[PDB]
Amino acid sequence: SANLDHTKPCWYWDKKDLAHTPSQLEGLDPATEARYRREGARFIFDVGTRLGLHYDTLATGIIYFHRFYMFHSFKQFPRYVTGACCLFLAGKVEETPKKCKDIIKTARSLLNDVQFGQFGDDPKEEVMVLERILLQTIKFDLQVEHPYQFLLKYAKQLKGDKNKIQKLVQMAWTFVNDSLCTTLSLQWEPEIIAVAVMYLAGRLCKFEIQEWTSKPMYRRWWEQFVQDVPVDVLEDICHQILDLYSQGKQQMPH
Repeated sequence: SANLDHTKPCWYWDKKDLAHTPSQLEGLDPATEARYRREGARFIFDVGTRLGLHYDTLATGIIYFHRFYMFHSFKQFPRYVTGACCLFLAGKVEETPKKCKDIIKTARSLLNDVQFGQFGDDPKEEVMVLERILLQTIKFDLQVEHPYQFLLKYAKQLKGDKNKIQKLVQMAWTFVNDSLCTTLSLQWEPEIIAVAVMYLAGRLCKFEIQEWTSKPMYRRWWEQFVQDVPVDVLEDICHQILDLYSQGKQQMPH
């Protein structure tokens, strides 16, 4: 959904297209969709963290969840059951598997009765059934890359005060986690999110990253890592992350 049909294993949409998700087409308010996405993401993060899963596994589950709701509505598919299913699938793909049973017990421990009521009378079965729909929906395209690897690789190429750079990376890593609550992973490649979270940390701390480039350059510092990315794109990404800290966002893109 969002735009055409044929931009599905091109897994990227303009923010504009995000006004046309299945849920919005069915009448759901943009702010409510945004909240359901943040709630589902944080649920996958919390469940996965309780199960001790590696951060790349939590991120893969969240990317599957965001892609799922480009083709189906929150009206039909309760968000926490999708979250559980996406984490279950991601643990298999990333070779850190967990029993469905254990994901369910963990969900029960973190959700109140009304939230856990989404799982119905047979929670394990609801998740196992949904996995088939999930796999078809994400076109069995299971391998995903996240911004964290690129944040580390690019920061390693910065030459300057080790303590300012360390701080930049710690702040930027928090911003990558935060970005997983938004639809940013459906808008830009993970290399561009990594440069944007470094750009955001630099702006917040008044750090001149341009001064840490290993050789002097005419063009914008990030042009050594990604090609033809205008500053306006980095600023858009920044604003969408900072929205999470300004109240509780609920700005579902358009």
